[PDB]
Amino acid sequence: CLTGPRTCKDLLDRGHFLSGWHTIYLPDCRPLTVLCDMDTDGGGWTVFQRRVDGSVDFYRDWATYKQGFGSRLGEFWLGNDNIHALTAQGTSELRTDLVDFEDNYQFAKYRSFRVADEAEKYNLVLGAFVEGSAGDSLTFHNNQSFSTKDQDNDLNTGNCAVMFQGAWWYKNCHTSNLNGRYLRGTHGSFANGINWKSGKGYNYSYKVSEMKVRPA
Ligand SMILES: CC(=O)N[C@@H]1[C@@H](O)[C@H](O)[C@@H](CO)O[C@H]1O
Ligand SMILES: [Ca+2]
Repeated sequence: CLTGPRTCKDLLDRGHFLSGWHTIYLPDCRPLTVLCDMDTDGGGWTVFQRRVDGSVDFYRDWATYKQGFGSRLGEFWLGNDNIHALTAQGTSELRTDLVDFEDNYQFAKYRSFRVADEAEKYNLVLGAFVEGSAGDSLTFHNNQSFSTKDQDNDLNTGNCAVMFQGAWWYKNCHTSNLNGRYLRGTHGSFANGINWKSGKGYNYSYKVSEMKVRPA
């Protein structure tokens, strides 16, 4: 690197006009292949989580969220080292794109988004809600560790992850649960869906969810 591309924004600027898997060089100069959203909100986004059809188990242990899981063809989670590697110098706006089972689109936009290395538990450190029709359902979670069903760092007696069946920056427990189960719309189970509270509440699992970052 030094010669190559360092962000999706960079690849947009080089005239990569369609979304897809391209290879950016991280700050450590290691190469990572990522999904570039070249479209939404003027494009240039590096997509780090994607749900879209129910095909992948997001109910995953710590190691599995450390490395990343899923498929390039479908849903995935880029992995918590990669995510940290991504947002750990400079600063990255965060966007969250949601789409329901009727194609009513919603988003939410934050001015900075960054996350701790494994040691500091991949602690979330989020800036300021900018806008978006889904409302703020991410600030609540600011300054929290990341947990999973086999690694509890939550401020609730029990296991937020085990009870709401996800992986997240879980306090007591959440307002957002984008890694929860794919429950395809209305659900009677309580909050263990792909949920964004201000978005569509604790009983409705979105059809698409995307979380992405561009350099501000
Ligand atoms: C990046 C990609 O291919 N996925 C798209 C993306 O442009 C967008 O985030 C979302 C609505 O914004 O719809 C997704 O399916
Ligand atoms: Ca706990």
